[PDB]
Amino acid sequence: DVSFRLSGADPRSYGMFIKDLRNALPFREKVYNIPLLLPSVSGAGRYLLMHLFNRDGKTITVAVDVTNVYIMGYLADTTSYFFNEPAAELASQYVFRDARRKITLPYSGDYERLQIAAGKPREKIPIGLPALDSAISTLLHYDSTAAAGALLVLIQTTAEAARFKYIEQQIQERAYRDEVPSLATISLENSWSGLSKQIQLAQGNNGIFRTPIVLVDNKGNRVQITNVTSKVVTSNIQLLLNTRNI
Ligand SMILES: Nc1ncnc2c([C@@H]3O[C@H](CO)[C@@H](O)[C@H]3O)n[nH]c12
Repeated sequence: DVSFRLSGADPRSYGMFIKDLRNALPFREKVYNIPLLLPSVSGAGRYLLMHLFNRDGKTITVAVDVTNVYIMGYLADTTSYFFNEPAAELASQYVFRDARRKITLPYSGDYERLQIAAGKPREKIPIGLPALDSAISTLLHYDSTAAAGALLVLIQTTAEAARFKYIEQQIQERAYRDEVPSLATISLENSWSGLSKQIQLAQGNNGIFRTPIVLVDNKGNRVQITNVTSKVVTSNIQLLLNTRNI
């Protein structure tokens, strides 16, 4: 299990938690030196448990599917909450079996539903380590609108920071003050699947992408990734999604 404690978290310890998280996921191969996430796992072993403590030391356990880094739901002392989606219902079979109550959130765990539910698009929700602490605290007592907002912060500061070193760096910049995510990071978040596929499709095409992944990222708008020498490949993306899951 990976843990993090916001109390006395500087940028180093976050980075260290994020390295752990990355490290708890299994992969067999590395494609172009990036870990290729297994195409599937079976059992409770498909699920990684994150223990997250806020500043007062209250904790939620979050459950992450290790095949795609997808947050399934979590446990707040005796209650578990899962998303309203099939994978999340399957997960419920293997995790938090000892909770005294199981609530299904009114929404699935994808961004479009979570933003709708929360009233703000991702671009207008501050993220940082102070936000995450807030987010943890919200989650500790049920409010389905407040949770949509915290879950949006929660996904971005754990799962998306695992996937991309850039985003893990943004959050380090925000260890003591929150700030809305950059276009660059909304773009990276959305393109993980596209990127993942093309990096794999480039083995046996000479590191060349069959289709070029255009990021807004940091060319202000409209960058285009076309082969694997690009920095988003060489230095940014940290975890690959298996093409069996795309
Ligand atoms: N509940 C969740 N937990 C982790 N990641 C996601 C995502 C991510 O949004 C992007 C797909 O368009 C991709 O990174 C998918 O992994 N949406 N919801 C998520």
